[PDB]
Amino acid sequence: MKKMAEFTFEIEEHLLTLSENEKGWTKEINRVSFNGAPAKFDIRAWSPDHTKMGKGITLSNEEFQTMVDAFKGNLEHHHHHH
Amino acid sequence: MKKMAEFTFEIEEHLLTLSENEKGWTKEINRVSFNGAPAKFDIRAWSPDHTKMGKGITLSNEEFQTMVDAFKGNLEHHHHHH
Repeated sequence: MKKMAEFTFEIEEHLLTLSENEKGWTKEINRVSFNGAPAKFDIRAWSPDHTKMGKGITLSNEEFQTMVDAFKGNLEHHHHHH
Repeated sequence: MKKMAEFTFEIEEHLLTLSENEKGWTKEINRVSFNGAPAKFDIRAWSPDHTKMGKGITLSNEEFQTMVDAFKGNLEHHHHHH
């Protein structure tokens, strides 16, 4: 019992543009809203004007923050962090 | 000759588990070694028994390094600044 049960996705906020790979395969990080304003962090490769599809994965804020803190102290080791 | 149609995948480095969703849907980030030497970053969701499609997106070293720098410099702001 819902009025028109269909999902609408749109790019809410542009976070990071990683790189465009292969042939028209753009891969970036932004927040996509699905019906309303539940814009979560979506890390996905987007298909070109022709065919194929990206293996992009969606993360919630909790999950997203988790990886960020880890990599914050781990991968970026060029600054002062023991 | 060797039948080069078998890309041997082995996870030599488990970065961190993000969250375990529902009950069997584990979502984490790890490095998968394809053939052996090329072990790059992969963000994949794993399913319970039988296992089903959980997306799973592979990122290259450069693209991964990119996001870590940016996310290290931000995002960590508490969702109640104003």
